[PDB]
Amino acid sequence: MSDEKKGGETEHINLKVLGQDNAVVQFKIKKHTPLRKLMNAYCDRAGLSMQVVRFRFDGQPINENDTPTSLEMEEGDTIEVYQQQTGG
Repeated sequence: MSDEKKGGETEHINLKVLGQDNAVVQFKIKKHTPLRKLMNAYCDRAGLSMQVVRFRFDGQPINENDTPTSLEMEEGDTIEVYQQQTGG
């Protein structure tokens, strides 16, 4: 309903984001779009710096330019966050 907004957008993939600690969250994005307008958007809406929020995909670094339609796993990301300490 109003407090949730669960009705819109067709061709999308879900991402599962795993914290090193115990925090797990999951996000939604179109396969076409680059990651930056999801990433910095959540960084602002949470209110934090990317310099402490250390992410890795396949145990390796990743960038904003690589669209997931260049990657093609279909869906289901399992990207990790190696956090600083308490904060999320």
